[PDB]
Amino acid sequence: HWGYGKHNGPEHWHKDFPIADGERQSPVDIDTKAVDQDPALKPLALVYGEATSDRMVNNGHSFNVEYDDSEDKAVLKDGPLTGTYRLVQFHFHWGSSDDQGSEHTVDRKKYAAELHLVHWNTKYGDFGTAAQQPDGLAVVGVFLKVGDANPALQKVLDALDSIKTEGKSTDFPNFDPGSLLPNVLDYWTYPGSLTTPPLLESVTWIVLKEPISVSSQQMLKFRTLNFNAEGEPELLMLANWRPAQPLKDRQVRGFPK
Ligand SMILES: [Zn+2]
Repeated sequence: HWGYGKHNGPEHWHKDFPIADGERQSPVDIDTKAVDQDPALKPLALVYGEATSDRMVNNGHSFNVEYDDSEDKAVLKDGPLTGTYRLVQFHFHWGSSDDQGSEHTVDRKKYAAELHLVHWNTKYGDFGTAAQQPDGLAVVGVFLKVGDANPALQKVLDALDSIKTEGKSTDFPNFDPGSLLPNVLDYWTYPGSLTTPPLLESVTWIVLKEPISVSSQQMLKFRTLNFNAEGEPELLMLANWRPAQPLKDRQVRGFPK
């Protein structure tokens, strides 16, 4: 089973998921001086006022905050997109020290962590159907820059002791995903993939230019999670980031430039 260890990690995923070596894989490094403007791009609309969080779950690879996506309660529109994309869950990637852990990088700079807000196009009826299509998924990436402690983030981290091990979940109502956004929604966008197997090439990436904050102490809490289930030897979730992949024949575009 794939993971982030020496034998089963990113370098090896290509063996069981050869699309790892595909034409539109994520993440990438964003070489900012190679970014194009495009007047067709719009401001991002993150319509999250009605969001209804459900629960938090350790899936053996990260933890997800899942949302009720049965109707348009927390949706993503505009930016580079056409149509409505519903928020299904968010999750994070991090590393084993503060100097690394983001999946996307900006002129080779790694941040301590990265938030992924995963959305699917209503045209496809549900997440699994949408994940098979080039315009099916849209993921908003937000960097966590080590600095000040973040109170909104701490509400998530306060629940982590309840989901230490794979398979555990905890109820998690009333969490406003907009509370994990920077004040400015400037972004980069490119066509890419999910960053975990099966690495499907169905994602319009929207990476926000401005990070949100996290403290060094807060980063410790991520790394208390376990990849293993309860009763198995403790495999700490010290790092769960895929490194930057080659951009190949794609163009990153930026809004407002
Ligand atoms: Zn992710």
